[PDB]
Amino acid sequence: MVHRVWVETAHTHGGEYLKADLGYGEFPELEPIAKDRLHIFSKPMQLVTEKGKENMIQRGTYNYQYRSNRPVKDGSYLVTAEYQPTFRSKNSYCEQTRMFGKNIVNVGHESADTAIITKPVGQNLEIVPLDNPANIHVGERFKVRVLFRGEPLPNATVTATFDGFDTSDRSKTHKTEAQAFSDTTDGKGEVDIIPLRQGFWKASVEYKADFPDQSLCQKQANYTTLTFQIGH
Amino acid sequence: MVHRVWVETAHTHGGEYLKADLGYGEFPELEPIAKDRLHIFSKPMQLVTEKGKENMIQRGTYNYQYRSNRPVKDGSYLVTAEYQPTFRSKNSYCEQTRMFGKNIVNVGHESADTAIITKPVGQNLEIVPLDNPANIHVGERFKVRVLFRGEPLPNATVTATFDGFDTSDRSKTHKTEAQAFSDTTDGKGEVDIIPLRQGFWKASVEYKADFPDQSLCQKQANYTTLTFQIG
Ligand code: NI
Ligand code: NI
Repeated sequence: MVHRVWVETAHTHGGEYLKADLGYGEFPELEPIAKDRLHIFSKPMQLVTEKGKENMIQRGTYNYQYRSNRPVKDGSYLVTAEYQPTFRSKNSYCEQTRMFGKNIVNVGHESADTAIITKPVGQNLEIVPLDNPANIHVGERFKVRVLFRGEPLPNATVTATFDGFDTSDRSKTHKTEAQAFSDTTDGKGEVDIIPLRQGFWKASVEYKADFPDQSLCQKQANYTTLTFQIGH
Repeated sequence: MVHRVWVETAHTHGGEYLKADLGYGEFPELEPIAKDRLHIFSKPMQLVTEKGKENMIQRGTYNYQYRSNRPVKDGSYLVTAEYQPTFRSKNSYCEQTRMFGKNIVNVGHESADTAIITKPVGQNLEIVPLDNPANIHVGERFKVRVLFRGEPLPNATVTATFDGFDTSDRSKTHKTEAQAFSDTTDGKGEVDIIPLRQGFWKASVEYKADFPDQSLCQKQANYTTLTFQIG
C-alpha cells in the first residue's frame, strides 16, 4: 500500500478554532501515524493566513489531529503538511522521498478570497490554486499551477478524484484509486481541473528527477496533493 | 497536433447500411486524412460480426467515411481501424508507431449482446470490453481488459473522456484533451471505467516498449482507443 500525504479540514465558521487532519496513507481514510513513521512528521502542520505561516498544535484523540493556536476570522486560508525528506535504497542507488499536502479552507459561508491561497508557500513540488474553489460549479474549470523548485512544471500529469468516487470493495488490499480527472500542465505549468461532482476533492501530482547533490544521493521523488471543496 | 486514432459510428438500426468514420487527429473532431498520410491507412477499417472480420468500403464525401458491404442485422458488433506501423527517428534511435481504434456498435435498440464485442480481434495493444456499454448507467462500472501482444497488461494507465467534457483549444495548443477518468489495470489487465456523464465516450491506453527485432528498430509505441455510448 502506497502511503501519500493529504490534509483535511472540518467546516469552520468565524470565531472558532480550526480543526485539521493529517492524512498519511490511502485517501481518504485517515490513519494514525505509526511509531516507526513518527520521525517522518517531525514538524507540525502549518496554517497560512494574512500574517504568514504559523505552526499548529497537535491536539486530539489521534496523533494526526491538529488545531489552530488561536480562533480564526472569516477568510480563505491554507493548511499545509509535509512528509520530511527521507532516504531509501533501491535498484543500486539512493532515493530521497519528499511529500506535500495542501488544503484550501474557507472560514465563513461566503468567503471566496484569493490573496492568501494563490501565493506559493515554497513546497518543493507545489500545486498553487489560481482561483478559489468556492467559485467553481460542477462542470466549470478550476485553474491551478504546478511549481517545482519555485518554477512552473510543464507536461506534468495532474489527476483528481473525490471522496466517494471509488468505494466498491475497499479493503487493506484493494485499489480504490480511481481518478475523476486527468490532464497535463502547459508551458506555464497551468491546468484546469473540471469537477463533475460536488464533494471533498483531492488533486495529485508527482515528479521524479535527479537529486541535486549527486555525491550524497542519486534520485528524488516528490508527491504533492491539493484538497478542496466543490459545492456547498 | 498529436494525432491519435479513434473510430465512430452513426446511429444504425437493423437492415440498413452501417456508416462509420475513421478519426485521425484530436478527439472528437473528425478531419480528412491528409495527402502525406494516406499510406498510413493503407488497409480499410474492418467490421467484426458473427462471421468474423470483414473489410469495409471507403464510401462517402470524405476519405475517412466508410460503409459496410452488406446491410447489418441487429446485435452488437465491432468496428476496428489501424494506423499501419511506421518508423521515425528520435533522440538517436528508431521508434515504430502503431495505433488502433475499436468502436462498439449496437445495431438496433435493446441489443446488448456480448458474444462478439468481448472477443479480442488481435490488435497489438487492445482494449477488450468485458461487458456491453448499453447495460452501464451513469456511476456504474464498465469493466475492460487491456491486452498487449495477446497477453494481459498489468499496471497500464487507462484514461477516458467524452464529447463535450473539454471545450477549448481549437489549434492554439493542440495538447491532448482532458480526461474524466483515469485508473490502472490489475494483474489480470482489467480496469473498471466509471462514467459520470452520458454521451460518446473514448477510453485510451498507450504502451511503449522495446522493439522485438533490435537489429531493425529500437522502440515501439502503441496507442489504442475504445469508443462507446453511455445512456
Ligand atoms: Ni456552516
Ligand atoms: Ni434509433
